[PDB]
Amino acid sequence: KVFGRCELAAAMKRHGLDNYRGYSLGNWVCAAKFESNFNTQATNRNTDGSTDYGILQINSRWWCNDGRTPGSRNLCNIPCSALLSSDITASVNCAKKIVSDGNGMNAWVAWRNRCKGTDVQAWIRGCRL
Ligand SMILES: CC(=O)N[C@@H]1[C@@H](O)[C@H](O)[C@@H](CO)O[C@@H]1O
Ligand SMILES: [Cl-]
Ligand SMILES: [Cl-]
Ligand SMILES: [Cl-]
Ligand SMILES: [Cl-]
Ligand SMILES: [Cl-]
Ligand code: NA
Repeated sequence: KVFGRCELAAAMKRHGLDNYRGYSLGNWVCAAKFESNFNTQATNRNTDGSTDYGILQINSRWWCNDGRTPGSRNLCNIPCSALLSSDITASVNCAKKIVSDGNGMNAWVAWRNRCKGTDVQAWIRGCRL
């Protein structure tokens, strides 16, 4: 599924990401955009042989099971295939575990590089939330 900007903000808000650990909705929408282009079906293979899955590009080394990342963890307790769903429940519940892991939203390099210190409120400007 490819989400509209306002469509994803409402879903993220509905699932309780707005000001989750001090991070406004704009941060999560900005991150979605640069990670996945709002495409729930986004996969990217990394040099290390782990793979990033879904709207927030969650990594198989630590967070999910794809059965082909040797010596990896499954800290979110999900098949990585569950992160590609049009229902964002699984991605959001895992994101919550990741942003609490000590480094906050720095866990998403695209966020550090493209959203951090930006007017991220621009991403929810106009939407009925
Ligand atoms: C929180 C999280 O899993 N983010 C992932 C990161 O782990 C991975 O290294 C990167 C790919 O370079 O994609 C995302 O940023
Ligand atoms: Cl957009
Ligand atoms: Cl915001
Ligand atoms: Cl594995
Ligand atoms: Cl949803
Ligand atoms: Cl933080
Ligand atoms: Na894994």
